Amino acid sequence: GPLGSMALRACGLIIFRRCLIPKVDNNAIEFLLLQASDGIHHWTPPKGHVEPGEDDLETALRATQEEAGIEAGQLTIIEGFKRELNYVARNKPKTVIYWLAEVKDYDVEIRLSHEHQAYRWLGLEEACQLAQFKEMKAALQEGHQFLCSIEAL
Ligand SMILES: Nc1ncnc2c1ncn2[C@@H]1O[C@H](COP(=O)(O)OP(=O)(O)OP(=O)(O)O)[C@@H](O)[C@H]1O
Repeated sequence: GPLGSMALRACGLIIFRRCLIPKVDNNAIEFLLLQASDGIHHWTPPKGHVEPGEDDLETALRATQEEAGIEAGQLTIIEGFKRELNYVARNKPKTVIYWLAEVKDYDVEIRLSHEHQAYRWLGLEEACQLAQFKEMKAALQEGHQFLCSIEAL
């Protein structure tokens, strides 16, 4: 079979819980993270495998509720921000698109999948500390960077 599709299409959701008012005027926003069920036990947001016929954000949305139980209706996908991570995992480059999302519930339900055994809620520093992977450290980095350029929507 003469393959023609280069790399694998993926889509994740960079979730962030926005608190009411600021505390120490430093932090305020958090990020949802899902620890891998094996390997290096790295922490990454709900990423899915978007199909050519499937939508980009949807794959990231479904993956959210699939690997976190939270759907677009339970969060808030911020528009204007879009970045994808390209890298060959086992032996195939996966393109992971990331969208900023804010869960309406602070204690929102967290329904993970087989691909995730645990999750966490941390800011940029921590989300970056766990997501040792530079690519992710950036996704979460730009997230807070962009959101800080908006207002609330
Ligand atoms: N940002 C990244 N850049 C490059 N490689 C990464 C990045 N994040 C994770 N990886 C690695 O890429 C691989 C992705 O795992 P795999 O392709 O097996 O996905 P998966 O099937 O979604 O995961 P799982 O086995 O846990 O179900 C792992 O070895 C992981 O450590």
